[PDB]
Amino acid sequence: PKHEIVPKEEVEEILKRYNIKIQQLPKIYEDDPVIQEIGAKEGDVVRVIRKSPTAGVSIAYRLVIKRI
Repeated sequence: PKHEIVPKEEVEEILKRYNIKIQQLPKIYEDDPVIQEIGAKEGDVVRVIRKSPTAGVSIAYRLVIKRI
């Protein structure tokens, strides 16, 4: 699996620890108090791939963007 994100220094484990997925939503606003704690803002993209045979395979990618 893999995970590819820019601000992975921290956004990698957050968007990937939840479940290396994002499916729920491969998009996030830079107004999040979470990304602010890391300093990610803006238009950053995050990739998260998981494979599991067991589960399946899944590939997702988040993308923090300001909003507006």
